[PDB]
Amino acid sequence: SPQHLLVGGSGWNKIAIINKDTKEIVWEYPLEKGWECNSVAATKAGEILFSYSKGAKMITRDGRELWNIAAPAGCEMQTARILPDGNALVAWCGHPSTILEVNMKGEVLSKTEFETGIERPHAQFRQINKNKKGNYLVPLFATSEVREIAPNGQLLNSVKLSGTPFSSAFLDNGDCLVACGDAHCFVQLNLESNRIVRRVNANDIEGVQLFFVAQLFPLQNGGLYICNWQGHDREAGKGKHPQLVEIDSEGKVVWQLNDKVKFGMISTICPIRE
Ligand SMILES: [Cl-]
Repeated sequence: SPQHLLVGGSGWNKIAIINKDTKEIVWEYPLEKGWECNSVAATKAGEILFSYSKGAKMITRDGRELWNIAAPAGCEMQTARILPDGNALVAWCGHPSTILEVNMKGEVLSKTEFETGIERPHAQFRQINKNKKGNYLVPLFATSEVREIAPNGQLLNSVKLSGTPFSSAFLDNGDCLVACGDAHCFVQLNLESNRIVRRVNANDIEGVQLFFVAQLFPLQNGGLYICNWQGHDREAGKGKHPQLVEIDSEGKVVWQLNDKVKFGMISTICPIRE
């Protein structure tokens, strides 16, 4: 069947599922006043997990709520993913920053607290990830870094990047890609050395001006989805710059969503069964 894509983004008051082939929105779910969604994810079974700043929740495909976790006052729940083991990972910016692993019943499987030193929760992170050693990769806006945090909260490593790092995603070789937000680029980080292998910007790609480089989603075919979020550039609305691209392994845009009326601003994506 046609591929379907679960999407959401800051400044878009819906999450949606798009039929990739037709480019049609086939399902929406509303966000409330004050909510901000920078993370959506699907389970293999087709359930939908999202963060919304005031919390994170899991719903069925028909819209029934399974479970919800509220962020504490002034905190911002900005991470929400499904780990390879099938459990959910959610996290909130705050003091302390908090990561939870959660089962499909909404029970807490683990908890990690850490302090970033960054006063405004909004200036902390968006999408935290978990690496093969079981530590957490935390990209941070204010300080343009990625930190590696142990489950007890200990700082294990930092690398300095640029821009406003938004997310990380793993490649088959075990390296990761880090989306650098306002730097209009992403980088590849070597597993062993934790050093920058490659920096990719619009000059390395054919077919898209990169605005805020939000979630990156590696594909089995060597390709990549890039969420090209336009909320920081007043010039983006004057043009037809795609909200979402698929690039192939050579860096060419092979497919895109490009309709700022039809599609809201997208910062997060996950393939979904239907
Ligand atoms: Cl296209």
